[PDB]
Amino acid sequence: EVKGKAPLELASGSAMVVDLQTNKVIYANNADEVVPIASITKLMTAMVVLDAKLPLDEIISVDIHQTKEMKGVFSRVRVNSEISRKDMLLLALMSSENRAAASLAHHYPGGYNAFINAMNAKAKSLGMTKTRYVEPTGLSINNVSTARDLTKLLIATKQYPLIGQLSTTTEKMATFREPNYTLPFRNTNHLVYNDKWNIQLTKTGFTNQAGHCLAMRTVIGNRPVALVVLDAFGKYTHFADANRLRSWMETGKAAPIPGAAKSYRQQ
Repeated sequence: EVKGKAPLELASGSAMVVDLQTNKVIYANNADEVVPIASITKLMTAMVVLDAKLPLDEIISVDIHQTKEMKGVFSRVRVNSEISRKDMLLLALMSSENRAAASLAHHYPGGYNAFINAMNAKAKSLGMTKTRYVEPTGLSINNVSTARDLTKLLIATKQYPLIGQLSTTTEKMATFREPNYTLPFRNTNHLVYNDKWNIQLTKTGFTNQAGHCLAMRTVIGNRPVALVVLDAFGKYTHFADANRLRSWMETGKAAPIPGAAKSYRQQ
């Protein structure tokens, strides 16, 4: 086992992997490039809700009128219908449900604008100096961060067990009222159904401008790690990069990335 690990090369534009028991960087590539993070915004939305210590069992209404980016966006979640704050957090984290994420910011002491301000105040308190939030869903391309800043956010999520628990929920039959209707929801990360993965927290995002993004807390062997991959050009490049990091940390062997991925990065 003296051989050692061969050079690791991911296909994603930016990436960072950190040991959560020492906060030491395992891998870093262009980790300071500002990029749109889309639905990874919902991790901050959940943190802001949990910091307010609002009752999770409270039944709240679907309200999205202050989120301009939600205008005209399709959702199976009906406006004015109601479900627990905990269920709205679950839908936002497991399924990236945009109306659920927006509704959480419309049921916050101090109002919607205060919620957005609290998102930015939390980023500042965590040293996320290149991060900016303008709305709670991630639909805005102006929700930006870096692989390093999202690593700081993943480290902070350790202090909020419910974020990781709801984000790794495999499926959920959600029951709403006003009026009554039930919706089936599944996790956006197929890796949660793979028994070869040990995931504590997972969140994905996608924009046409930067492509696929993935932030996860996972146990690889006997090492809890934070994994952030951003600007993944190819459709499953983010999941493939996670599998590359995992297989590499287990065997020390790295898989050569495809030409199309190699091209995008080199450009």
